[PDB]
Amino acid sequence: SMPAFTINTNIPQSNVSDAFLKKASSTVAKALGKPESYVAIHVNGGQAMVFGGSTDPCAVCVLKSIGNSHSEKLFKLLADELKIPKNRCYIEFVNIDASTMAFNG
Amino acid sequence: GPGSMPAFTINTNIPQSNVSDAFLKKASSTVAKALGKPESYVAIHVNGGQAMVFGGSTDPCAVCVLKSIGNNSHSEKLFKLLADELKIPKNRCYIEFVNIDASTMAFNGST
Amino acid sequence: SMPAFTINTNIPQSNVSDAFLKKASSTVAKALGKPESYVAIHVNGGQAMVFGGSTDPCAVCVLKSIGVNNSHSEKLFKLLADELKIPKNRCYIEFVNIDASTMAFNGS
Ligand code: NA
Repeated sequence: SMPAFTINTNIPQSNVSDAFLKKASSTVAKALGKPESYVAIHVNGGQAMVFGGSTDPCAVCVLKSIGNSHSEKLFKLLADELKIPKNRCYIEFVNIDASTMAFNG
Repeated sequence: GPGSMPAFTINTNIPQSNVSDAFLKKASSTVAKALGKPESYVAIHVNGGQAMVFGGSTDPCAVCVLKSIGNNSHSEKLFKLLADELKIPKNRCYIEFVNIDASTMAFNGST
Repeated sequence: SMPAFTINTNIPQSNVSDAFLKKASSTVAKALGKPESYVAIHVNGGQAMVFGGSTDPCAVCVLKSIGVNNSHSEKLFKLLADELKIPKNRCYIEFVNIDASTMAFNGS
């Protein structure tokens, strides 16, 4: 399984550097406590988006995993690297197939 | 900090240059009114210029998701938005309404 | 309902041919055993992506259906690798079955 961080933004894609991509990969790997070899990052820039009624710069993101500290770091990463006001960075953390944990004595 | 935002995503093979500022404004308003929510809580994402096949054809189409955390008139209002503003035939528009984490409603007799 | 195969890739969309799209449509229709008229293919190319720490060509995909996958998975991987020229070790596919947790039967 590969945790995946998807960023949808109306920032022009030319403002998304490879340096930012690697920094995001490392941040996500450290946040989830998983090896970077299993992490996928997907930045979809230059999108036509409305966020709260405004088309001003924004980011709508999902961190998807199967089954805290670095999460606020993900917010700062978006705001500082993409130059998006923090109140227009939105992230949904999605844990798929993670409803049940079972223990035997 | 914490808080959910309903989001309408449109995936389409029409060029993104055909996605106007007016259309975005209208889509935000239409979704907000369909959901009965203020526009400040709604997110719109039009992902155009995609390479798509819809029922075996590459003709203009739209595959969409209205996602909420925690719908018939709404569906026709959205289909009208797509067909009238983006000029995608309704028969090549597909919309899924996804309600996340909404399986269980709890009541106490006190309530 | 319409099953949907979504491919997110950093290869440019100019390398995503109509032949590839039609072949992917057919492959999905046969794998899921559903008519091609209900199948959707969506390739989101030219994306800025990192896969396992590298920005080399890669593909992250989801085959979503509402309401077996080992044999068809290899067909989809071969399709990605041969047609889009993405190394198989940098193709990742999630098969997602929505609203399919429970099947109920009466003995009749
Ligand atoms: Na926070």
